[PDB]
Amino acid sequence: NYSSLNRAQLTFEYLHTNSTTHEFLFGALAELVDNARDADATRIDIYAERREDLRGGFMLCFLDDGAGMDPSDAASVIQFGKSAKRTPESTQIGQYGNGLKSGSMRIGKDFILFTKKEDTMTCLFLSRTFHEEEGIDEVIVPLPTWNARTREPVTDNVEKFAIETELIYKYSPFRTEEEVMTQFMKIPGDSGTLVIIFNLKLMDNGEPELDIISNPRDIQMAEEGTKPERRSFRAYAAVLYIDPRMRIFIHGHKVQTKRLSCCLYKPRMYKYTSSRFKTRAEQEVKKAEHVARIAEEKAREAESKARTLEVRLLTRDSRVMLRQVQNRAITLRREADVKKRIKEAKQRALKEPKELNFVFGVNIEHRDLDGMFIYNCSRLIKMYEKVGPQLEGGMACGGVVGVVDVPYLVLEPRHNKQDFADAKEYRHLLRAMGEHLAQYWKDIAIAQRGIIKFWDEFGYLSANWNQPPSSELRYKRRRAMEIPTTIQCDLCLKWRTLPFQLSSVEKDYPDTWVCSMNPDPEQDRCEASEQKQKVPLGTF
Amino acid sequence: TNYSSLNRAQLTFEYLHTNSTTHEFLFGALAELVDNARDADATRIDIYAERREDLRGGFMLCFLDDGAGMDPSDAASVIQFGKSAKRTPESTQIGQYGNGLKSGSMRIGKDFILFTKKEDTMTCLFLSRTFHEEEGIDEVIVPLPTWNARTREPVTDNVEKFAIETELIYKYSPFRTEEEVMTQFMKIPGDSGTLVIIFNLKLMDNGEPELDIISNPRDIQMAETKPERRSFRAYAAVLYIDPRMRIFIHGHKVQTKRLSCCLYKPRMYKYTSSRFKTRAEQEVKKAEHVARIAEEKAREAESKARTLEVRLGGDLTRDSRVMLRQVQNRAITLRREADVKKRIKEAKQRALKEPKELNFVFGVNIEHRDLDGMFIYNCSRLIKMYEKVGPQLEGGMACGGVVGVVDVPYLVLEPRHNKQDFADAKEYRHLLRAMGEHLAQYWKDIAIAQRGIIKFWDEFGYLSANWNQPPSSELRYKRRRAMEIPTTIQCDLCLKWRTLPDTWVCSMNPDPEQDRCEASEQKQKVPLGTF
Ligand SMILES: Nc1ncnc2c1ncn2[C@@H]1O[C@H](COP(=O)(O)OP(=O)(O)NP(=O)(O)O)[C@@H](O)[C@H]1O
Ligand SMILES: Nc1ncnc2c1ncn2[C@@H]1O[C@H](COP(=O)(O)OP(=O)(O)NP(=O)(O)O)[C@@H](O)[C@H]1O
Ligand SMILES: [Mg+2]
Ligand SMILES: [Mg+2]
Ligand SMILES: [Zn+2]
Ligand SMILES: [Zn+2]
Repeated sequence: NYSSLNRAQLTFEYLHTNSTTHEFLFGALAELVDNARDADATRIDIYAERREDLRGGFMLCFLDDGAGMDPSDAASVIQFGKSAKRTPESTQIGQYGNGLKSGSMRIGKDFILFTKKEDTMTCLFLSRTFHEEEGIDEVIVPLPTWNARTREPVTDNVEKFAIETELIYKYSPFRTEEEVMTQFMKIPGDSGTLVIIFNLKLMDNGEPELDIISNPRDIQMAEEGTKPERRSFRAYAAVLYIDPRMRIFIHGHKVQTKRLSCCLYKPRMYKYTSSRFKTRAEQEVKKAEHVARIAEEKAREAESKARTLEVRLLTRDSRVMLRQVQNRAITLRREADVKKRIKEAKQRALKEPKELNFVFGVNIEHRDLDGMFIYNCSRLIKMYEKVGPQLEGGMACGGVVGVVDVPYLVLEPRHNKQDFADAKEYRHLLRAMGEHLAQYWKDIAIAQRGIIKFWDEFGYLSANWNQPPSSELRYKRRRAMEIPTTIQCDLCLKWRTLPFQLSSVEKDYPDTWVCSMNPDPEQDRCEASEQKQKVPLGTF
Repeated sequence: TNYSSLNRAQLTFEYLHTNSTTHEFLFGALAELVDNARDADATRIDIYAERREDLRGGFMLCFLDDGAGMDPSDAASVIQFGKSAKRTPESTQIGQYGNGLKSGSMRIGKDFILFTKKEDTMTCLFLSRTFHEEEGIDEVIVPLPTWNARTREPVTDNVEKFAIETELIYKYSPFRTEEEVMTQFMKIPGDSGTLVIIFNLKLMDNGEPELDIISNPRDIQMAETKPERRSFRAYAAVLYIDPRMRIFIHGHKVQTKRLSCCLYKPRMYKYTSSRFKTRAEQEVKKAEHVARIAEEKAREAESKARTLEVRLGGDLTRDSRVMLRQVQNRAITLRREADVKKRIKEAKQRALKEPKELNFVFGVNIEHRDLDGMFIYNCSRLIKMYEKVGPQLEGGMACGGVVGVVDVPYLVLEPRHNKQDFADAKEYRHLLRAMGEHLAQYWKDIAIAQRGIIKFWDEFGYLSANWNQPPSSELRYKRRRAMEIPTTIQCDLCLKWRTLPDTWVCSMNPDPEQDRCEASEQKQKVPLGTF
């Protein structure tokens, strides 16, 4: 019994410490978007709610229709490091048990979260304002739960519930039970979550870091020196995931999420055999083989004992002791059989090709927006990273975008999910990408016809590399014929391609598009199987 | 109200790993522990290996300092994540986030055990992830036993607890008996100091430790390019802009240095920072509001005291008397509170009139022309190195070889979580541009073109055509280079920095004015340039 011993504890100032991991502010917002994706949301709405009485003048709200949280899931939010996602073979992005807390506290002083699942609804309130006003150095978190149908309190301690809710009514943006219930009503389905960050951080000039006024369909950094994804959250959100499904809306307006590899001229894929991937997968199998073997030894020991003890023995004493070893044998056999299945699954996975897929294509719409985009378990970590020939002063590989998805066995992310924890191996990957890039440039052979004429044809008349291509009617169409338009159905979440349509070059597409708007007979119903847009194979 | 029934946020075992992922640069994890020794006023830190083939990686990494140490309550606050007494106004401590020892140690190894002594106590703090894994503990449980430094009796309010704590140490730590633990405490020889031992070190895929102490037995190298990114001896030498604390690796002194003293024709440019000014102005306006409120409170309480005295005038009762002193003393306390705040307001007002300037220093690295660029310190601590700025961002020889140094106060920039970057990238980028413009000016000012840039480098013995190769080692070029760089050296005894016209001490100096440890320390006279 260790109950008397000292525990490590969190103090109030740690919330700030933790938040300093995010220099890139959009990386803090990404943590909340990641959590919605991980909860299987089909949509997330990121929107502002004007509140002149709160610091920065609005609250930033993240509303998803994912799985939500029951009361124990909600309580675990404040167990720093706790993540039910951290399982071997995770394709969830979350693994460190920190993102919501590091991200929210970078963005604002306070947050309040509402979540609904099955028959309960829970509020989690993290108020640094309360802590400062009352001189609290611990981290104290109100966590009231109500019945989702009756709205009655669900609590073991009515005095605690009254203190919890009064703290919410005193310090949060919602000053009555009725105002709180209005927030729970914004989660219209059976389940979902609403995170509201408020008292937003200010710049020196007293204005918020986030500008939602300049473009009321966007969230921008309040300050072109910058790539679009570093100043426009609409741009960043579109490419945050390599395989988007979840729809994203900003201030009610759909984000045109995209697969970068489908937005490029003449995409090509190269398989890179990864010695780390294979080495590490082998070591994982060996660990699981060991674990399974030891569990089998222990089960066989207990099974032997049950056999031998039974023959040796009927008093009630001997009956109870025989059953105790018989049940122990049964328990250990079931555990040994579970470890065996884990090991066998890992053995099967080991035989899959241990390769990374590099995809390259030319960004003819914005040739200055080039370099490598490096994803980790499908989540964007690094963008616009120049490699190989791009590191020289040349036109060689100018305009080429590269994409790769790196599994957790090959690389894990830093604390802020904007870098890689193993710099040596990351640099090795960049070197390999650079070599394959050079091969790509040979394989499309622009030198054959020239580069001065290639770019001229898509409307790049200026000698200013970073100037946009011509806007005229012939050049827009010429670029449009090379990159098929793809679009996601708002109903079924399938991705579809649209045949070129000269009447469609003039416009873009509304907040809604559905499969039955498609003119291709082969993909005009939600029922038509999703066609995988496939990338020709190159060799290095 | 009373909040005792309300939920608290808590730390779980896995968070120790999460926190450690901040340190991609492994030497930055080691630097956290060096910082703590510096902050504790250590005059010496020994970073050394103790061989232990039974522990993962084959050795334990030890950090032994002669700093102030920790009393038992100081030691207990180590595991209060975020707690930092160092977080004070005009704090010149590196520590501010209440995290570094925990993030750094858990990047380097699985487990650590710390021994510390201060006055008549000595405390062990044991963070064993091996224990947590073996017994399936999901909280973070930390033995913290204290003994009397002189008698070696336990100092504990709960002997049952103390027995459990020490039994955990003897079971899981590198030291299996009380005698072995006492041996570690005895490695702190003075009245105070701290020994941090990190063990079960992380391994690479090939089963070798990340830290290579074999290739060079006087160094700690990365087992895998700027010297400071592979040699800890190199990195430690430039970790602080104003080194005093001596650093030893495996018992061998590190030649710490002030980068501005190692360069040809160093020059200083003062840069007026609007950010610095505005933030200082706001820190004052806050202090003046705080002193204002306190004054009005004191003035009301003094008024009440006076009025109650005239009203009670003529009352003999014990009651009226005791009550009159409750009010009088309350007035006295508020007055002293108001006066203290008024003093801090005044001190911030005085500091506001100091110049709000950053000092950029540039000089030419004639010994190693390819090791150039800017070194950016934050309250004396190195954050970024070899950062190219201004004309260095071109493919030219202009400003090639120039090293720049600046110390940036917390008011202007604060560090990221891992102290290897800056929290405000916009402001950092602005600083780099300003440094670039001043670098161009420095280059004009030393007039390397008056003599010819090619001939300048020839004279110091750069025979080779490729920028990367070192200059010639012939004797005439060695002396040509050395003659341009004064020799500065630190006394092993008194810690002062000296100039001259291994072990070294003040009395070895031929300068009769610096030839004794009690002679006053001379300041670097870096000449001033203008933008
Ligand atoms: N929108 C959401 N819907 C459902 N569950 C959520 C949501 N946001 C947070 N959670 C839960 O809160 C837990 C902790 O969140 P978080 O602090 O992001 O750490 P994590 O998501 O587990 N891993 P990481 O984010 O990598 O540190 C998650 O594991 C989820 O169980
Ligand atoms: N070698 C040491 N000597 C004396 N005190 C120490 C030592 N190492 C750690 N401490 C104490 O432990 C506390 C926590 O250290 P640490 O975890 O490094 O946080 P910090 O140094 O306060 N600030 P930061 O390092 O910026 O997170 C310090 O504030 C000191 O009080
Ligand atoms: Mg997460
Ligand atoms: Mg520290
Ligand atoms: Zn559809
Ligand atoms: Zn001396």
